[PDB]
Amino acid sequence: LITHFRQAIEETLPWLSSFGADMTRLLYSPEWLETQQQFKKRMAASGLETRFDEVGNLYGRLNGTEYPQEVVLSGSHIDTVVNGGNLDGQFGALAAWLAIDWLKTQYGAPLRTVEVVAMAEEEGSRFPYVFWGSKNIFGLANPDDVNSFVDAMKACGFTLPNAPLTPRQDIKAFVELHIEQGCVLESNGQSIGVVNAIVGQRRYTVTLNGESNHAGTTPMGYRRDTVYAFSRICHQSVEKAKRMGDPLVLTFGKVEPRPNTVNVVPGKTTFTIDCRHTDAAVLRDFTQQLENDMRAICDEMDIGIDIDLWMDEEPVPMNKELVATLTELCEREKLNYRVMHSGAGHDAQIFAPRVPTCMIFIPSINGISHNPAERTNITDLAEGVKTLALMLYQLAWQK
Amino acid sequence: LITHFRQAIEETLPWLSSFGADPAGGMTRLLYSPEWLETQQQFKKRMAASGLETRFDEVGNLYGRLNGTEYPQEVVLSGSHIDTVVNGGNLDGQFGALAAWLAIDWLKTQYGAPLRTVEVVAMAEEEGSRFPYVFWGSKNIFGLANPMKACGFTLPNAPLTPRQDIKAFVELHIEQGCVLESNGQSIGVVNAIVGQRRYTVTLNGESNHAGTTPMGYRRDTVYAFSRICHQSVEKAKRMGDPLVLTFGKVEPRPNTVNVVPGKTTFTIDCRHTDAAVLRDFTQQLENDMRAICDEMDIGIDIDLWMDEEPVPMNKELVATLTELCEREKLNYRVMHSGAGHDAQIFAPRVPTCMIFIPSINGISHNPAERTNITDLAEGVKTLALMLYQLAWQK
Repeated sequence: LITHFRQAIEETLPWLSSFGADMTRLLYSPEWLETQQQFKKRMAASGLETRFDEVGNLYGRLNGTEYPQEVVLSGSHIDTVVNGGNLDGQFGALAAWLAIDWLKTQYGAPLRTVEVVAMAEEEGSRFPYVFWGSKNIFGLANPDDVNSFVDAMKACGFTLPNAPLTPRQDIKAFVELHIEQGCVLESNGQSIGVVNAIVGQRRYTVTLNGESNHAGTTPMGYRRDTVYAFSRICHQSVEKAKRMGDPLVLTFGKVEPRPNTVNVVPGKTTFTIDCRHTDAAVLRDFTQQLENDMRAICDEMDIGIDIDLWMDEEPVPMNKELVATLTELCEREKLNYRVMHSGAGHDAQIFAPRVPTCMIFIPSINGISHNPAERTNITDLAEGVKTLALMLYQLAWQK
Repeated sequence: LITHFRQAIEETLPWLSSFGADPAGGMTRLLYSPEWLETQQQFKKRMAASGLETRFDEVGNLYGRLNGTEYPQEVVLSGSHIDTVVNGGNLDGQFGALAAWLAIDWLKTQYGAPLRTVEVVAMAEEEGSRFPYVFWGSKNIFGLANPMKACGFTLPNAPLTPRQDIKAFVELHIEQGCVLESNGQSIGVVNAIVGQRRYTVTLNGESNHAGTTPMGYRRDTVYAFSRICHQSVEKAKRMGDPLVLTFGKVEPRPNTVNVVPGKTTFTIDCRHTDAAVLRDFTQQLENDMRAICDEMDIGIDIDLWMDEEPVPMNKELVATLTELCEREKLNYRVMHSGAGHDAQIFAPRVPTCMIFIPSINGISHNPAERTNITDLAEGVKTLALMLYQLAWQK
């Protein structure tokens, strides 16, 4: 079976992957449109009832025999970052079509409707808006939020309405298969990850203001080094972070000292912070423990600071029943899995609070993603498509 | 006498500091091309407007000599760079050449021709902010500058002959710092010039997604830096003055909020008066850095590009100035020069010393410079005294 999908992937991945090379493919672009048409074409061919909604999401739908009004959804976004890979997103939609097609031509029609979905867009590429696909599905969009977006959208045969769409309410389940984008699975030697939650995020822009002096003619006790200060903050905080241990992650990815010259004591320093955790309390209590440590450190060496918490998003937990059922099949079907979480946001996070959802991770070699070097061993892709085939069966082909 | 010079400066300094004023803020003289030349001309006039045998040399320095009876071939030089940076100046360099002239003038008219020849100089550039060269003025003076025309000068076909007549050089500067200032002191007896060291350490870790990659699997090149700065600094701090350690330039990569930086190139600037103490500290740092990285599996790359040894001032020239500060109830302050001046390329050839005037809030080079008008007069005074003790002394 894994050998069966390995062929299936091996012959379909390069196919769909051929729509937007140099992999790009952004929201409402020619490639975007063409890609959706070639998928819808083949989806239709294989026996599915394809369609687009007002925003451009693409659907499969193999109608169920007993609960046609109950949909067990599966898919991922089809747009990529400029020079990203062909596995992030795009693959999860492919997988969904492949599992369903095999199940279709194997146990016959489901006893409740199954539906593949190639969502419009996730991870904001082209326009200043993210999740224009999964958000419209639940009417969270509001056209009054968005090269004219309307023109791009209209060029592809779409028109943003004058108000939010009607939130779908026939979705009984949603499962997203996504590459990890990390290195936990690859490192631990595991193939499938049962993600029980999606991390929450906080992001800051903190400015340090001391005094820019001479590096030689200024004694060390007359100084107000803003880069020494940052060092103290970063060094000291990351300690507390690691002590806290997983799933907590902390970053100081960007730093801008001014003037930024060897023989001048930096007087100002604008730096950032990226903290993520699966528990909103741990996340908030911690980031605030940090905010206190920083200003404590600054009132002390007489440096003024501005803390700007511009991004603050709450964690989102995958559905418990669906996770169990998964894990149970990752057992009932002897597999090499690891119940883990997601340090990245996905379309599955928009689904979760509305309909029960769960994700399935496949390793990512070198945690590369949103980069042309992202790959995954094909038999691992096969595993992920096989694990997704097995699950959808549990949800739609079983009463 | 302080409020005598206080009127001299208050009169001379405002008009002298006018040639090359920047309406955009501060002062911009800068080497050779116009605005600099005009200044070298009017400072030659008021010089010639005295028994000063004003002249130039092969590249552009300006002199003014008060020939003396008995040892007229022994020169006592005084002055400082006439150039300045894009914005600011006003007291940097310039005030040294102006003090020397007002100190010689007053002294010469109020004491007649000296034993040894006294000389004032307005050297052409130092710390130059226009072309990739520094000390082009004093270097040529001692034939050290291995090879303008629009200003009327043709650079030599070979290194000029070294001056072999300067009996003692004395440079009066603005400290460019805040030590004298924050001590309620006016004079500084520069005993030595700090011997700088500068590195360009490059850190190579690994860029990773800020959330999908766990903490144990990371190789943060900014966490690395944070550990290296906050460790070495608390070290320099306890080593105590006059040691100074400074990480002024950092540059992580990709250096964006949600990507762990997999590379960070930072800089180091460590200074100290004793060469042995400098070397030792900075040697240990390299060890500390090299240890912290090999620990968190990050590759370093320590590039030590500037390795300058300390330039002490003539020990004798320093005692005569210190006792000079004794006879007079002078509020001096024996200290070291945290920066380099023309006096550092003189010192190794002719006995030399430096007098320090307190400075702003350490503010220097930029237009916000200023030293209390009565502290300046104190300087031009003590300079006038010392020179008297070197060309008029029996």
